[PDB]
Amino acid sequence: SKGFVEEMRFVAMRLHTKDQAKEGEKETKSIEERPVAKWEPTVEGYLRFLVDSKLVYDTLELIIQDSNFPTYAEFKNTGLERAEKLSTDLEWFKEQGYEIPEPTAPGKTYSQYLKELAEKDPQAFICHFYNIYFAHSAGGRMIGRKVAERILDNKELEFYKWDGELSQLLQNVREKLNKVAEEWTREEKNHCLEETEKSFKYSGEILRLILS
Ligand code: HEM
Repeated sequence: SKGFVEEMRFVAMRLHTKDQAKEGEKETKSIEERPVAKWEPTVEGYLRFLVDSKLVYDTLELIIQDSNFPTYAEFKNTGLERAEKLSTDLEWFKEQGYEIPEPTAPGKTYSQYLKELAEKDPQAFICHFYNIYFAHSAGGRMIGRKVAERILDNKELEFYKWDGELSQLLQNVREKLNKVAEEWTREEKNHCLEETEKSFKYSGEILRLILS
């Protein structure tokens, strides 16, 4: 009742583990659901995660920049875009001497699924849009810090930097999400919310690469 973004957040928080957040109701079943403080990332797995994340963000950001669909065009130039930052960070790993892997199935499958939804199901597409970006600025930063401390000697990658002030950029996007949702039917809103589990499933398989 605080606007549709609060409904999306309520549904998403319920899908965390208690090992992740106060409101979480999921059991800790997989290795990527362990408390971040207990994670043991490797640079090799982290690179696979960054490459597979880059494909997903490339897909999201290209869909939005090239679209004339007013729902999608509302989210051009949010300040949250990550594709170029990830390119810079993949460049930094190359100069440190690491070889950059090719995108694997978790990134390819998610990127492919997002294109299909962008063409056919805007309500579902928006749900993934919200969960991918707003996860990254929430638990994603906790993961990035833990990875930086343990294996990167506190390098702060561009992936975890924003050109404006993060909290205002997020609230601007929240307002735009509420704006597009007010032109949806209640069922369409409901379809968006029911999509959240799929977003955790696809994102969860990418996060797992950090630990593989
Ligand atoms: C290791 C994995 C994860 C951890 C440790 C984590 C942790 C957190 C934490 C601590 C918060 C903030 C809770 C609060 O301040 O009340 C949060 C918010 C959130 N998380 Fe996660 N999370 C993880 C994975 C995910 C995934 C896979 C998704 C979705 C694909 C997701 C979606 C969200 C969303 C949408 C929010 C709301 C952020 C906002 O309101 O701006 N999280 N998460």
